[PDB]
Amino acid sequence: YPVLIKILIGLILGAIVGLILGHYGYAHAVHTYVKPFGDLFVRLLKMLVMPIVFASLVVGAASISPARLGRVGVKIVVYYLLTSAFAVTLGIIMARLFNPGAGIHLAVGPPLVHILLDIVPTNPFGALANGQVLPTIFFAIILGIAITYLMNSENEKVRKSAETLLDAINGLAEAMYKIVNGVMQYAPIGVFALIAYVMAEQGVHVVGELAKVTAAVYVGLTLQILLVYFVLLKIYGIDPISFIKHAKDAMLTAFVTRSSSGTLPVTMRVAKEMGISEGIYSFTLPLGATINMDGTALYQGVCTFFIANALGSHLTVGQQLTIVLTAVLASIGTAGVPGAGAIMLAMVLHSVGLPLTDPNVAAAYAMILGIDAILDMGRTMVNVTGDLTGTAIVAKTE
Amino acid sequence: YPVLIKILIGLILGAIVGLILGHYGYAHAVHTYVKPFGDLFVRLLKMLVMPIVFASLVVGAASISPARLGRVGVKIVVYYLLTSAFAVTLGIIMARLFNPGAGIHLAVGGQQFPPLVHILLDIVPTNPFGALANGQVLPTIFFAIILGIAITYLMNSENEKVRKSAETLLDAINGLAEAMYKIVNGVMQYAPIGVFALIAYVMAEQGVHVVGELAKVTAAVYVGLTLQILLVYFVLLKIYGIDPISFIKHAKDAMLTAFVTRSSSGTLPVTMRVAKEMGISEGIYSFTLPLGATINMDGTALYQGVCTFFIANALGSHLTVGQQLTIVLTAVLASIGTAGVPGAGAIMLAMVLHSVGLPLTDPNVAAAYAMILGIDAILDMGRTMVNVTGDLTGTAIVAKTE
Amino acid sequence: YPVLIKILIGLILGAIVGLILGHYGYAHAVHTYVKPFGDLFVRLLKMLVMPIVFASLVVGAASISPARLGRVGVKIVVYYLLTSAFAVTLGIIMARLFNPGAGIHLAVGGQQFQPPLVHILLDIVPTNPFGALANGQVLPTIFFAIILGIAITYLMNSENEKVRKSAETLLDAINGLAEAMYKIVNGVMQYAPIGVFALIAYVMAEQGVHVVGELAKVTAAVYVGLTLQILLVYFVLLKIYGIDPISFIKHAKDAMLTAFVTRSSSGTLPVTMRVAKEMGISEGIYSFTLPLGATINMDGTALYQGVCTFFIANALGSHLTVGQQLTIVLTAVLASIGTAGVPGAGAIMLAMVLHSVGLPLTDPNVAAAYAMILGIDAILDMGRTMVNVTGDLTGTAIVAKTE
Ligand SMILES: N[C@@H](CC(=O)O)C(=O)O
Ligand SMILES: N[C@@H](CC(=O)O)C(=O)O
Ligand SMILES: N[C@@H](CC(=O)O)C(=O)O
Repeated sequence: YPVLIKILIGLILGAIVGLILGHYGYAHAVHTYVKPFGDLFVRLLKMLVMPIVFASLVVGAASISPARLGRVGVKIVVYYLLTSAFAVTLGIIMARLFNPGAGIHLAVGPPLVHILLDIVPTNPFGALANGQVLPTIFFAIILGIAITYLMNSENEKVRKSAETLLDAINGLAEAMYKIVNGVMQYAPIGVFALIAYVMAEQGVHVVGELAKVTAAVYVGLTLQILLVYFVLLKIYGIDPISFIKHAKDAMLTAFVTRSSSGTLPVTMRVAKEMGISEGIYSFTLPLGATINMDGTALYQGVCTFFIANALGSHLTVGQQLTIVLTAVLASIGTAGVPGAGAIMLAMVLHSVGLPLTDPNVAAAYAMILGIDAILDMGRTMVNVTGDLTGTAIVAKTE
Repeated sequence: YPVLIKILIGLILGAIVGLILGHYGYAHAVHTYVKPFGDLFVRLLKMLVMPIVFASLVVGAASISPARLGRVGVKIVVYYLLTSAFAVTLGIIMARLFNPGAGIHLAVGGQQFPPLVHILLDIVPTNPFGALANGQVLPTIFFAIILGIAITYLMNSENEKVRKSAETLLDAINGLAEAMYKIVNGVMQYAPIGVFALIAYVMAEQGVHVVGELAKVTAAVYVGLTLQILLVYFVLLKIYGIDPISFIKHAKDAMLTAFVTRSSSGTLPVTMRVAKEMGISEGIYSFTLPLGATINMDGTALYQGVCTFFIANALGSHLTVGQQLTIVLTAVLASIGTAGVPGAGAIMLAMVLHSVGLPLTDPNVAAAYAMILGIDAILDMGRTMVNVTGDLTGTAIVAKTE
Repeated sequence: YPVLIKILIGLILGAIVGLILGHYGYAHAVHTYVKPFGDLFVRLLKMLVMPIVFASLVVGAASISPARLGRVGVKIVVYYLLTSAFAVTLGIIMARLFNPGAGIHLAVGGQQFQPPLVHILLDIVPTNPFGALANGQVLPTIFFAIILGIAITYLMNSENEKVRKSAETLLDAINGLAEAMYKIVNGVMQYAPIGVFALIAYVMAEQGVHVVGELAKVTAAVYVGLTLQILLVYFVLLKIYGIDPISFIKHAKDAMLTAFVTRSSSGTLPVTMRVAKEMGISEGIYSFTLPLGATINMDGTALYQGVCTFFIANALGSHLTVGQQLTIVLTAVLASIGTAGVPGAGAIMLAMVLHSVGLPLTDPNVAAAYAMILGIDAILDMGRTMVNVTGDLTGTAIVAKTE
């Protein structure tokens, strides 16, 4: 086989092979035969997430405890908020440029505090065994700091055993990085199969008003990359073209998997092999995979308008900053799983005063939901790109 | 900030600030705003339990396998049974002294609804990873000992490759164990806020209900819990030559945590660090302390003795002029059966009631039992603190014998 | 105490003490008193499975990555398929020799109820290795343990020696745990005599006092087929490969007896792996082939199902197709692979081979005869499981000597 631009060869062919097959009613032919090969690829990547996230972040607390972590924390969080606040606003502009909703809608027919407290796991083993990335992040930092403190103990028996544990954890972290290299050998077949399904199932439904909303989303996602990331990398001195060259693997994976969390092992390997320290990326990237959802903010901003246009609400000629605010909250609230943005979109809809209980909102929401995997691909790719852009920026600041 | 007597400054202030706010109907205000801070403290301690308990016991199986473990096991178990058997008897006396139940258990209508061998067999885990991932302190204890013993045997093998790789594993386990202790030092900095907020809740909620006959039962419990410490612990430590006043000085942190948390199990990280930092060997404390967090419930045994009487007095049963040793026996059984979670003693009280012959099906027993349950957290605090103190006392005594 | 033939002293005594007690209506006396001591034994062995399987296979990827694992894999899989294909055919021959089903399956009324294949192959790759470990799940663990071990070997040859040190550290700790579990199975086998005694004591005093008449005919059919699987297949196949069959039994005694009395192929795994270790097989071979065999290679199940399909077909008077009973041969292989290392699943997986011959559990006379077999299932499971485990060791030994 040639280079690993065979992902592109599988992507273009898979889009064509898919899109054609689904038009001829063979949606279930692709699902029953091609999709399992795409699922295996996701299966392999999900596997690596839990070890790689924990193990790299424990070794991630090699760097200065007060600063770095403290500084990099505030830095990355401030970055994350501002990018998501910009992302929805850009989606609003796209939903005022394109006007997705002339026709009358088809046919008819969490305690917050108890979320913050849930960042602290009550069983680190239980958290590890149950996915649960955010609680793992917390424990891994707390452990990693403790180990560093133990290594400066006057007692050299504690210093030995603390260094021992840290190595064994590092060995495991380093092992998962060697595996993501290997799992990327299957990627072209996995990529091929994954867009093959989405095109041959939801792609043959991107017609009419649904094409208008998808056009509004994707051009907003393109303008997110160019107007925000490409600009923001340029101001920070980091070459935007060398950035995409290095981030190509994680972007394509994020686009195809639609799982920000599932793309994490290949995102962290990209950050490793672009010369960022485990001190920065072991913290920023998993956090970004749960908290920074830029393409979701844009997706929600342009979808709140879709429904409000499809019902004929004026969308408050003034107070659509309620969307902007709430879409940031929804972005953070959104999971790194490959569907949650459409589910979380419900929260920004009740913010604008149109609940899914009114059967005509539900009618238009069900119409958006039919092409969600199409919208998810580009949205997720931007979600991951936002994470890497933020990491690269903050890693240069430090 | 001053010293870590800011726990006391946070305890007194919290009990006052709570007590007042709850009297003025702001029980839900405290619950929505103050309680989460006390919950964070609990979250943080719960976090450390599983790793600290497993890892320290594996390293704790450094001591002599046949003895220590063997000898220490029998010693602590014999100790645990006797303290508990005393604790109930002391609670019976307190319930004959104070007479909690002159009035007829008023309203009626608000009712409530283990195979023993399939309990012993459950000490052996079928999946140690599963055990660790699922709480389950007891099966973990079992496995951690078996592993730690296997490691010691492995290090004395003629094959030095097996010796090197075993010694490696033991260190990494110790590294983790040691790391968790460093963390409990950190999480204790939050303790004052955590304490403040936790009594702020209980006082502002069930405290403003400790009135009348419920005050009489509370008095009887607490004076019993006081008399457990002085008559049993302070005496038993004194006879074993360990200084009782130097004992409390060291146990201050664990005792206060246990009281405020009400989780015997959740207080374990701070109890074990108190055992470490009073110079007991991991060989002893890594075994006796988590075991005592599940098997040794002294303050529960007392609570159950005095509450069996409250109910029997509220219904006017004679509480068998003679055979209330059935309580004494069954309360020990209930104590052992009780969990280190912060409610179970009230739940387990049901077992000693059916022993005396008054089930929760009779809706007048159920009426009295529901009244006790209304001030349970108030009773749970003192009860849990005494629960944990018994663990340390036992460890100190047994450690000194060995 | 004497030697570790105290297992036999406990087995013989337990079979007798049981068989007597269950005849005198004390089935529940044995269950409530003797069975917990047998259960403790099982409990203890189950405990070691997950750590020993994971850790030994990670260290097991010490051997050559492309070959060994690749070669041993194809070899053992090919071995497994051919032994299972022969096993059912042998059971067919036993079910034609003995004729289990002359009387009409009397009593009607005790009915039972009526996996997506691709969504099984994909499940071999775990989405959370910790979850996998914490949930039993031997097969996803096998996949991850290999991938991890191979990654470590690659990491130790890296030009960066910080990555080489930390990787060697991890490998050692894992080996430390692997080795620890082996020392433990040495100990848990001291309890085995009491465990064995109590376990057959139950089965004999409960299902043994029911092995009478037609059910004794079907039991006789099974056990003579299991014996001929040992003598005609294993004893022969070891002899062709040069490995001494009598020295093989001498060493495999501990794993065989355990497997027999436990009926859990998976639960016998620590004692099967320690037998393979102390007969001098490399962890590269046995740490891969034995846990795979305890999930894929069910030879005694294949035989059990072949002879049980015939039992129900004879009981209903179906001619069992004078020609196409290779449908059973094929499907019993698939049912063997499908069968779990749990101590009862072979009777449950027998339902699949019955629908392959066209006689479902919905028909109230099939469900009557199936429930009759089910009543003596543990008697059949003992010999079946022991042969299941024997097949794993035989293959491991043959494939190890090939490599
Ligand atoms: N697929 C997105 C979530 C979403 O669809 O909003 C992600 O994981 O980033
Ligand atoms: N919460 C107490 C048990 C009880 O309430 O009886 C403890 O764990 O010590
Ligand atoms: N108990 C058997 C399975 C079966 O009953 O077929 C085994 O694991 O080997």
